[PDB]
Amino acid sequence: MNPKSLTRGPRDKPTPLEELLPHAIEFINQYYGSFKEAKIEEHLARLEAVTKEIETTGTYQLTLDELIFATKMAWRNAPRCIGRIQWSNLQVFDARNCSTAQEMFQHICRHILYATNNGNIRSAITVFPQRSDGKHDFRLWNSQLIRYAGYQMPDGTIRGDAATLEFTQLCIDLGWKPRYGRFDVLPLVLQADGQDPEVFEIPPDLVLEVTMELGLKWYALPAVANMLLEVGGLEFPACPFNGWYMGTEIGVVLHSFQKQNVTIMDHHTASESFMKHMQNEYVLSPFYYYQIEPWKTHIWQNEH
Ligand code: HEM
Ligand SMILES: COc1ccc(CCNC(=O)C[C@@H]2CN(c3cc(C)nc(-n4ccnc4)n3)CCN2C(=O)C(C)C)cc1
Repeated sequence: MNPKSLTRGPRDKPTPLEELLPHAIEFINQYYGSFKEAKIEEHLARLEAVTKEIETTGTYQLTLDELIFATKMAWRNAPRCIGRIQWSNLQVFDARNCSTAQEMFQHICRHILYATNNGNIRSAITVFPQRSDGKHDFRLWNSQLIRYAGYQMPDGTIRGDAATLEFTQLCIDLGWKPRYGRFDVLPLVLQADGQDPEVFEIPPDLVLEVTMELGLKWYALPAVANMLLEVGGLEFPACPFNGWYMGTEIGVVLHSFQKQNVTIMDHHTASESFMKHMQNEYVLSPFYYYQIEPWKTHIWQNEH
């Protein structure tokens, strides 16, 4: 067998033009091929523009329409995503002009607000600046936009999310005030332009939770924070996205989500979202890759 790696690692230098150009050309072909018989002359013109931009600047910028197409095709190309059947239902937020961590935080607040929609969940992706030389990466160090902290007990058992024990310690190490509950929402840890990450508490009013029906509960919004979007040889190492829950196992239910009017992929929702998708009809690439946990690769500039 010849599987590919599902992981795309860091770089220390810009992608070589000899490697970048063929990938860009192939993506430009995929995009204009989505029109099939139209736009031959526009296709060729974009090819020339992209090629001269790469030759002059070492890289290129996607148009907004190309970016939107890319995020949706990468979604379509996600092997295990059940949601991908309605891939046209995706809202894109273009944050490619973002420069600071504070600005990242505001983009993410907007994303969480839009996607949560008081429970009527909408799928969205926010795209931060593409990798340049690999020394100025944007990254969310979180695995999810919303997730509970995990604390190790003296007996070896975990309080909270057992899967986040390491990340939770990192937050504490970064100065995050360690509460000790079973449902403490982790802070956003945000890296801008390759700098050391900064810690931002998520405004509590932005976190919608479903109370189970006892003591249990969970967050309504499943958002993956840590993957990298690849398209036309370009890499976007910060591109958080969300859908809604499957419900078959959230980790804490099907009644409680439905009761509090929080979207899950039940039969009604499956049918309606596919219906909405269908109405929009009026090496895989692009692709979402996993990355190496950034605290394992980051070179600390301040380390205080
Ligand atoms: C609208 C609701 C959505 C639902 C119900 C949904 C559901 C799922 C489920 C059940 C998984 C599989 C987990 C596993 O078995 O490993 C998954 C994986 C994934 N989803 Fe979604 N998803 C949705 C939206 C999205 C969106 C909006 C994107 C991105 C634009 C997306 C990208 C992915 C990716 C990249 C994976 C991992 C794929 C892999 O590793 O094979 N999903 N999703
Ligand atoms: C909303 O869809 C679901 C996502 C996660 C779950 C729980 C199962 N958990 C996982 O699969 C763990 C992670 C996180 N994971 C998540 C987690 C969250 C909160 N959300 C998503 N997701 C949202 C939209 N698409 C995917 N995906 C992706 C799959 N994961 C992997 O480790 C694969 C590499 C095997 C149920 C439904």
